Amino acid sequence: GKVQIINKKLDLSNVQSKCGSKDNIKHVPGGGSVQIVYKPVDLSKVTSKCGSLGNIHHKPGGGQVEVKSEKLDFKDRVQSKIGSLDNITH
Amino acid sequence: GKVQIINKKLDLSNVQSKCGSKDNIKHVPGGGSVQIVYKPVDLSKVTSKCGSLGNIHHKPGGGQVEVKSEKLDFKDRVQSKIGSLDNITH
Amino acid sequence: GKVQIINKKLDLSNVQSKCGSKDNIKHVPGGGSVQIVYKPVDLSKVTSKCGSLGNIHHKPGGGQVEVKSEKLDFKDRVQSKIGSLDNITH
Amino acid sequence: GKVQIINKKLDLSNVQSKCGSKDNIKHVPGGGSVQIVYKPVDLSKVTSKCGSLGNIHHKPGGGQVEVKSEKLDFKDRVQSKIGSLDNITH
Amino acid sequence: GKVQIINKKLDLSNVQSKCGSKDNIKHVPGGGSVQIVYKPVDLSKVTSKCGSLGNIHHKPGGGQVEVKSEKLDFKDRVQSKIGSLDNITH
Amino acid sequence: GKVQIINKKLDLSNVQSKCGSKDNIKHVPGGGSVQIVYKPVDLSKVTSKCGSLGNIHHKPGGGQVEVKSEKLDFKDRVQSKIGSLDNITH
Amino acid sequence: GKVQIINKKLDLSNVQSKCGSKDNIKHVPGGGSVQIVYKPVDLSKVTSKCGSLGNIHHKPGGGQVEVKSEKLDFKDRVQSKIGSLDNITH
Amino acid sequence: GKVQIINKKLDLSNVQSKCGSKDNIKHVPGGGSVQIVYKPVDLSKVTSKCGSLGNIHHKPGGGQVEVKSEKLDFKDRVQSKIGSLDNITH
Amino acid sequence: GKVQIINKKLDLSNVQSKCGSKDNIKHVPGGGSVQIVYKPVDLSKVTSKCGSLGNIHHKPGGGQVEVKSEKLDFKDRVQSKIGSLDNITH
Amino acid sequence: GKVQIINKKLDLSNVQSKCGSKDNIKHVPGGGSVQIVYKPVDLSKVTSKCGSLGNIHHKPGGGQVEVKSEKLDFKDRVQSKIGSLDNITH
Amino acid sequence: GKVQIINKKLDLSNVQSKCGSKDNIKHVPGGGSVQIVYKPVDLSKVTSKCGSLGNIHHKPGGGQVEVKSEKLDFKDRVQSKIGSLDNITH
Repeated sequence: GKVQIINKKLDLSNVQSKCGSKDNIKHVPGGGSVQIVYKPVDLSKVTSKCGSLGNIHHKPGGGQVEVKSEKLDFKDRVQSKIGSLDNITH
Repeated sequence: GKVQIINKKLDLSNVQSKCGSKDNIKHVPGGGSVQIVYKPVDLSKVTSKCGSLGNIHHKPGGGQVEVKSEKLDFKDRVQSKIGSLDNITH
Repeated sequence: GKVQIINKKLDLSNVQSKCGSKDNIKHVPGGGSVQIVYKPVDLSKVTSKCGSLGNIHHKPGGGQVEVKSEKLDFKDRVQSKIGSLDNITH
Repeated sequence: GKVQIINKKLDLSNVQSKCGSKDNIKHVPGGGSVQIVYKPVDLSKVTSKCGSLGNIHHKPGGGQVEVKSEKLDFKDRVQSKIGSLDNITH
Repeated sequence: GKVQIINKKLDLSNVQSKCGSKDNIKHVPGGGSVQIVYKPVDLSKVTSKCGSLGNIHHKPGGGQVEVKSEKLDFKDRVQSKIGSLDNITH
Repeated sequence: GKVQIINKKLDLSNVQSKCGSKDNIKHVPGGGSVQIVYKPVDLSKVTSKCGSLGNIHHKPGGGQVEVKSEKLDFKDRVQSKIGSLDNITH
Repeated sequence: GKVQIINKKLDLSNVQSKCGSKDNIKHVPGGGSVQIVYKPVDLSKVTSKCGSLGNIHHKPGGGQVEVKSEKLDFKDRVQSKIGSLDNITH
Repeated sequence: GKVQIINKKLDLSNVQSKCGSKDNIKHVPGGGSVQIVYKPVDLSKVTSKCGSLGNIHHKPGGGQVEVKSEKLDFKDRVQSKIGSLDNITH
Repeated sequence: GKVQIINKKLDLSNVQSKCGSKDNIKHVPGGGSVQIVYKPVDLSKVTSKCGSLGNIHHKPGGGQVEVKSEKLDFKDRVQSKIGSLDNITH
Repeated sequence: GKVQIINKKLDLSNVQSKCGSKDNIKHVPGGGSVQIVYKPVDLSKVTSKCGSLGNIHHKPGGGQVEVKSEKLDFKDRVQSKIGSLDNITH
Repeated sequence: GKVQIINKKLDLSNVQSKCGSKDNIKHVPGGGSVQIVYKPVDLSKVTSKCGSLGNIHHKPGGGQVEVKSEKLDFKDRVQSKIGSLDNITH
């Protein structure tokens, strides 16, 4: 007589990335050959709640069989180069 | 006699990326050959709640069979270069 | 006698990307050969609630068979170059 | 005697991309050969609620068979170049 | 005796892209050969609620057979170049 | 005795793209050979509720057979170039 | 004894594209050979509720057979070039 | 004894494209050879509720057979060029 | 004993394209050889409720056979060029 | 007589990355050939709640069999180089 | 007679990375050939709540069998180089 199962959840989770920089360049009075190269590669990435979540099952009977499988797989790559930069004065 | 199963969820999750920069360049009084190259590659990416979620099943009987499979797979790549930059004064 | 299953969900999730920059260039009093190249590649991307979600099933009887399969797969790539930039004064 | 299954959902989710920039260029008093190249490639992309969602099934009887399959697949790419930019004064 | 299944949903989801820029160029007092190239490639794209959604089925009897299949597939690409830009003063 | 299935949905979803720019060019006091090239390629695209949605089926009897298939497929591409731009003063 | 199935839907969804720009060019006091090329390629595109929607079926009997198939497919492309632009003063 | 199926729908969906620009050119005090080329290619396109929608079927009997097929397919392309533009002063 | 099927729909959908521009050119005080080329290619296109919609069928008997097929297909293309534009002063 | 199982959870977890920098460059009075290369590669990445979560099962009967499997797998890599940078005075 | 099991959890955990730097470069009065290369590679990464969490099971009967397996696996790598940097005075 009787069976029971329950659940409850809450999230208020914060998952920011790179969300508040203040980059800037200023004030060059000059007289000679100034040069700048600034922050030449930048990235951000966020991933959440992937895969199998929240499912419910009900399967009565003594003779049965069951099989399952799962996978998750993530990859990234980056490359960069800077050249023959030149300046002279007089 | 009787069976029961329940669920509940809430989300208020925040998943920002690169959401608040303040990039700028200013004030060049000059007299000589200034040059700048600024932030030449930039990216952001967000992914959420992929895969299998929230499903419900009900399958009574003792003789049965069951089989399942799943996968998730994500990839990215980036490349960059900077050249023969030149300046002279006088 | 009796079976039951239930569900409930809520979302208020925020999933922004690159949503608030303030890029600018200003004030060049001059007299010599200034040059700038600004932020030459930029991207953002968001993906959400893909795959199988929210399905409901009901399949009574002891002799049955069942089989399932799933996949998700995402890819990206980027390339960039900067040239023979030149300036002189006098 | 009896079976039951239920559901409920809500969304108020926000999924912005690049939604609020303030790009600008200003104030060139001159006297020498200024040059600028600004933000030469830009993109944004959003995708949501793809695949199989919200379906309901009901299939009584002990002798049956069942088979299913699914896929999702997304790809992107980008390329860029900058040339023989030149300036002189006097 | 009896079977039941139910559903309910709501959406108020927001899915903007590039929706609020403020691009501008201003104020050139001159005297020498100014040049500008501005933001030369720009894109945005949004896709939503694709695939199979909201279907309902009812199929009683023990001897049956069933088979299904699905796919989704999205692709994009972009290219750009900038030339032999030149300016002189005096 | 008895079977039942139900449904309900609502949408108030917003799916804008590029909906609010403020592009402009101004104020050239002159005296030397100014030149501009502005935003030379621009696009936006939106797609929604494609595929199979909202269908209802009812098919009693134990001996039957069933088969289904589906696909979705989207593609885009873009190219651009800028030339031998030239200016002189005096 | 008895079967039932139901449905209901609502939409108030908004699917704008490029709907509110404010492009303009102004104020050239002159004295030297100004030139401009403005926004030379522009597009927007929207597609909605394509495919199979809202169908209803009823097919009793145990001996039957059924087969179905579906497809959706969308493509676009764009190209652009800018020439030997020239100006002189004095 | 008895069968039933129902439906209901509503739409108030908005599907605008390029619906509110404010393009203009102004104020040229002159004295030297000004030239402009403005927005030389522009397009917008909207498509909605294509394919198979709203059909109803009723086909009792155990011995039958059924077969169906569907397709949708959309394509576009664009090209543009700008010439040997020239101006002189004095 | 008994069968029933029902339907209902409403639309108030809005499907505008390019519906509200404000293009204009003004104010040329002159003294030197001004020239303009304005917006030289423009298009808009809308398509709606194509294909098969609203049909109703009723076909009792166990021995029958059925076959169907459908297609939709849309295409567009555009090309443009600008010439040897020239102006002189004095 | 009777069985019971329960659950409850809460999250208020914060998962930031690189969220608050203040990068800047300033004040160059000049007279000799200054040069800078700034922060040329930058990244951040966040991943959360992947795998199998929140599932519920109920499977009575003494004769049965069960099998399961799972995997998670994440990878990244980065490369960078800096060139023949040169400056002279007098 | 009777069985019971319970659970409860809370999190307020903070999992920041690199969240508050203040990088800057300043004040170069000059007269000789200054050069700088700043922070040329930077990264941060966070991962949380991966694997199997929160599941509930109920499986009565004396004759049964059970088997399970799990894995988690994470990898990263980085490389960098700096070149033939040169400066002279007089």
